[PDB]
Amino acid sequence: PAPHGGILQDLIARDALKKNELLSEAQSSDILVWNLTPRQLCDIELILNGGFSPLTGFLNENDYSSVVTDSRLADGTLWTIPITLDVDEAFANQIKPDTRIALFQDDEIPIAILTVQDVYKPNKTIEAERVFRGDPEHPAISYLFNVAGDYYVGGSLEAIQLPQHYDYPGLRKTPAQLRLEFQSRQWDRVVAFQTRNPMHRAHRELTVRAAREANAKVLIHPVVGLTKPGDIDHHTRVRVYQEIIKRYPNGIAFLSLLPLAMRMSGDREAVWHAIIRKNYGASHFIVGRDHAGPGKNSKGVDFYGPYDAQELVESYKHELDIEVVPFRMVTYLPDEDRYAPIDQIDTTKTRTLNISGTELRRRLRVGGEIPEWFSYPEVVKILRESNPPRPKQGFSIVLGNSLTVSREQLSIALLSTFLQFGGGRYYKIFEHNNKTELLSLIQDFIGSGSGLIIPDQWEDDKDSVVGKQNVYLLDTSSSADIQLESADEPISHIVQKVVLFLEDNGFFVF
Amino acid sequence: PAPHGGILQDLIARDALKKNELLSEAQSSDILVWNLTPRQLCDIELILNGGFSPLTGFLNENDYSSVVTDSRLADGTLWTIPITLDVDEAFANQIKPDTRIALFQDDEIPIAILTVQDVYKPNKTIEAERVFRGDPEHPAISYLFNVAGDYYVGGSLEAIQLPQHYDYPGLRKTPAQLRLEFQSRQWDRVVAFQTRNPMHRAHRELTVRAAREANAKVLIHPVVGLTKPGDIDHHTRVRVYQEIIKRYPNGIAFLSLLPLAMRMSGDREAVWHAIIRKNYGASHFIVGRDHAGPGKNSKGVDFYGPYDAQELVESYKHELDIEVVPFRMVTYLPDEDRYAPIDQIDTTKTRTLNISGTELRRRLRVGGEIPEWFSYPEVVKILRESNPPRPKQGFSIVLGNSLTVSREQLSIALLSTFLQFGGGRYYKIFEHNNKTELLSLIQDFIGSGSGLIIPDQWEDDKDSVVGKQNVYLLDTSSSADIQLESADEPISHIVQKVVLFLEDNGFFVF
Amino acid sequence: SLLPLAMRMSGDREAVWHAIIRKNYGASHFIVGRDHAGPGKNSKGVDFYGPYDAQELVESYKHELDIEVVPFRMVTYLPDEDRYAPIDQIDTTKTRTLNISGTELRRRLRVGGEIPEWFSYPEVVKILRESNPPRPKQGFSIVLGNSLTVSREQLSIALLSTFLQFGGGRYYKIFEHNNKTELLSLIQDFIGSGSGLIIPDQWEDDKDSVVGKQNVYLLDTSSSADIQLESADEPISHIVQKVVLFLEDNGFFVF
Ligand SMILES: [Ca+2]
Ligand SMILES: [Ca+2]
Ligand SMILES: [Ca+2]
Ligand SMILES: [Ca+2]
Ligand SMILES: [Ca+2]
Ligand SMILES: [Ca+2]
Ligand SMILES: [Ca+2]
Ligand SMILES: [Ca+2]
Ligand SMILES: [Mg+2]
Ligand SMILES: [Mg+2]
Ligand code: NA
Ligand code: NA
Ligand code: NA
Ligand code: NA
Ligand code: NA
Repeated sequence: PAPHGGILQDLIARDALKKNELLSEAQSSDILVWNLTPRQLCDIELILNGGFSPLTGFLNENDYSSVVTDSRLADGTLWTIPITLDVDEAFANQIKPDTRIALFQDDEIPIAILTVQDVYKPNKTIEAERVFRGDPEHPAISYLFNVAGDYYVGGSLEAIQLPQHYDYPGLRKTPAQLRLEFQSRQWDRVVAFQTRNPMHRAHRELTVRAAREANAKVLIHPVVGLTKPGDIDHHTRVRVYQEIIKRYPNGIAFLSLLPLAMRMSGDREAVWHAIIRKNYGASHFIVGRDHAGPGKNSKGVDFYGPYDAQELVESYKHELDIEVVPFRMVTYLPDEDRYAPIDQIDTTKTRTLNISGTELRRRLRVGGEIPEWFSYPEVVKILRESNPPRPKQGFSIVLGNSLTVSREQLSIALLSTFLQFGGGRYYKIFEHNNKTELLSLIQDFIGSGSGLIIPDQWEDDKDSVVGKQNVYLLDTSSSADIQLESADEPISHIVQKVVLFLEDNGFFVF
Repeated sequence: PAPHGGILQDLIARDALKKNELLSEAQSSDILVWNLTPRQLCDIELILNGGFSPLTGFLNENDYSSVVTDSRLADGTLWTIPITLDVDEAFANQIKPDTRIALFQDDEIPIAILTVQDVYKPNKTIEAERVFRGDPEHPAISYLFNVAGDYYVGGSLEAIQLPQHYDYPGLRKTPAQLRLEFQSRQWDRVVAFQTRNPMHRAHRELTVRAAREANAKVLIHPVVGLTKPGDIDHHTRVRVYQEIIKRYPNGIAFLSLLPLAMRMSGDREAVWHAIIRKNYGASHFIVGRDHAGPGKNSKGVDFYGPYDAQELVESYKHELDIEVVPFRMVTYLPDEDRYAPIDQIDTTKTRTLNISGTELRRRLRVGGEIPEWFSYPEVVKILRESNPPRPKQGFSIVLGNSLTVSREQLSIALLSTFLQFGGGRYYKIFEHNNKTELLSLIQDFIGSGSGLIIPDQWEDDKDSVVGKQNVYLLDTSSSADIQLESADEPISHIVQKVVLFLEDNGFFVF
Repeated sequence: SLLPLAMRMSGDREAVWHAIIRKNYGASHFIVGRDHAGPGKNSKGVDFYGPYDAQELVESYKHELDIEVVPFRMVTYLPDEDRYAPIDQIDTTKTRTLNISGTELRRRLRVGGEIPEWFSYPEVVKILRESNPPRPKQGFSIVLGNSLTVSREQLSIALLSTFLQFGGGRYYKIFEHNNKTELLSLIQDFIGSGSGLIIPDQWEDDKDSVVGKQNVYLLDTSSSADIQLESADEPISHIVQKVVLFLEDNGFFVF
């Protein structure tokens, strides 16, 4: 269909003949420079390549206010997520309307020149409530208060280049490029599938069925910009998508990566997704159950209703100009060796099988079997490599402050003891001396599968520097992961406590 | 047989009732303390447990001179390797005869009190020549000049405790303990096998044949103290011995670890080994081809003749009091599915198979098959775990000084590129800022299988801090491992050069 | 030994006839099954014969048959005891049993599913799979219905080129029968050989009897079509996709 607003705002194309000129200006000594943050880089790529058509810059207060309260740009164009350039006061103060500033990536690569229209301090309390529903635990609200700048700079953009990416050069198609890929294949009906997770057998099945019903080709369009905290890394996911696209009938599907920064904003995000896929050339779009939903908060309540997304999108159906295809999740029928829509089974007493996210996680943690009816083996293999089981995981044992036994001797005893076991894990007594440059390497060694023996705790104000995954405290305190009977417990007894704790937790298998 | 000199000089036993007293003295504030070096700890353990009977301390100049020139202690007792306490001038100066000094381990554990008899500066030139044959490349000569102290302190020892070891508590039998293990089994004929390497099928076969011919039981007595530079680590080797001892007929063999610091001194060392095994309770000993030989020097010449060891030991046969069993290395006969003594085959046209050390190393490097006729599969599995193949090895790419392209961008491009590949290797851009505490971690990450991207070289006087294994220099210089066509070669071309170099060297497999 | 008999599927009377024939062939004893020689149930689901009619008729003639009839004791598998036991001797005491019906066996052979050794010897199963290959190895025909107004030559060519992309080893052919019996009768021969035929036009109705219906699918707008077209002039690329996805859904193509 036609881009949202009618014209694809591909600014790279629009400004092609101004590239040298804009680059020189961006590099002039007198121009103010703002280094884009990771989320701003995702957003600016989508504005610059027309993925956010009709947007041609970051929203000034006029459009922003209208999006916050009315889900529309000031001119009435449907638009549910505010895209703004958030900066701190020190920068906002040296800015005024008409000022032209250079926007860089990594303080080295000029990306665009922004012509300032306005500078404002938005009420982040109202934004959180009106756009993200108010729950302080909502990923977007957490970001909005703890990470985002307090000042928004509205303005028009002129393109120099899209944010630099060295991985997957072939798969990161812009809207113009994707439309040409579809055109060269004579594809005029394409149904897009959104995802920020690995794809299992059920997803392959549901997308092929969607294609069959809409008489459309398939576009697997995963998000590789920012997704939900804790999600599988995009490199692992892309490997999974590259593997699964090979399981579709030849010529039915195309894989392209979307550098979007999701807000995990449920229904409003679903509408935003529909618009973006339309800009990218899709004729149809699948809106999932709890689409773009961040789950439940700490008290167990849903941030969004499971069908809020499908209902909001349905309310705007007459002006979206992209067909939404009903979501028919499928499940496996052992006795029939096939998959069927969950809305069509049971009631007649029919056996079904499924593996939840929690169960999948468990199996990967213990190195357990994962059935081919659930996920293609080549996909499972990829997931195991990126998320190895306990016998292959790294860890750290921290000698707590309470210890009065020799820390040097206890560290040496632990190292010598661990070196007896087979397995191939690399071990090291690691002294950080409370230095950030050393503390930040702890998770790097753990991520490499190594076992670190840390002779002393770091100061509390350094905690934030060390991730807590697989880090265990050996101490007398009740908070200790491995509790000592006493501060001067004999070294040989301490060693045994540690070895048995590690075995009980799967790090050692005998 | 009886210990060398007639009495087992087990000083731990002799001084049992003086332990508290010696410990208190060792901890007194006025006593001089010497912290034992790694080799001195191996030597003192053997003196203290009677393994070096008749020695009861470190050799004074009188005994030392006699050992150097006559291969005997001043009283005429056969003894071929000088065992002395080497210290630096600053320490030797505050010493005089009769002074009692405490000898510690790790500056914390009191090991013994030494009553000084003399302090002297030996002629390391004559020692190197008379004892180790003079080749500056001999492991012992290298140690003697670059590591050993220039002053020797002769003196009698009183024991507090043997050097502390937290690994393999069960297998480190002292001479008294080993003799009791043999006695409890009624073993009065025992043939000892020396080794500092993994044991393959040929070694199991040769030791069982030795047992059959000498009507003796088998003692596998591997060295776990100091061995030849570059040898497989003792933890890996001990795992191999524990696995292979299970392939002997039940009740025929016993495994015990020897904390000896070898000098790699060929024939003289072979004689020293015979004496030590006699002290440990063995009735027979196997002297190998090029026994305890460090190989060939840089010019390809042998440090020792292949039969020098067997001949020197034979010359002392009438006073050693331990029977030397002829070395009959075996080889595999495919067509007969059995092993036979190499001195009994061929001439009659007989097919044989063998795998050299170089070939074994190659196979482990590429992940190639290693036949069960050569080595038990459970042993091979252990060796692969400790020495993983290239696709599982870590590495570092160092951006050379010549580079004028952005180091930040090139590092980021390499990381993103590497993250595309499967495999499970962990990657990190590692900034050392020429700090020793960071530089020393490079081989730790490589040892954990990780891939480091290092944006700049360290200063030359820091080279010694970073091992060179799997560290590759990307630069324009002809010395570069990955040579750049020019200092400003485009980043995408540089990335491809690096990826293809890594693939060609086996780190990436597609 | 093989018996060249033409059964009538005549249940009880046939069972008696069978007893006489086996006696002629030299047997001293004969087993009369449950619903022996029974053709099953009719269209309304009623049995042509009672399950024990055969055993009862034969029993009524026992004194003049001169061949001993041995009681039929069908057995079933007891997983927990790794053995087989007479079904008339199990259960009641809560005993787990396993069995595979004819319908289930047929299903498994159609999808290429596992068939347990406790049910049938693997060498027997292998033979059955060879003679009754699973869907990815079965032949088929797609018939371009009379309703189509798109080019039949182009649509046939598009289907052939499309099918040739897929792996598998199936042989494909655009097959013109021109309503000739000598060609029509070969359709099931190609299907039986595992081949995929693309037939550009339907044959006349009075020729239907010449072509078996197994694995023959009609692409047409009519509600009777196996693969229903949205319209008579649906674009060729959309028609091709409908056909490929129908074939995949029915197991002929596996990706
Ligand atoms: Ca703030
Ligand atoms: Ca819910
Ligand atoms: Ca205490
Ligand atoms: Ca010196
Ligand atoms: Ca030689
Ligand atoms: Ca140049
Ligand atoms: Ca019935
Ligand atoms: Ca029409
Ligand atoms: Mg980009
Ligand atoms: Mg010790
Ligand atoms: Na920088
Ligand atoms: Na709701
Ligand atoms: Na210390
Ligand atoms: Na010689
Ligand atoms: Na009846």
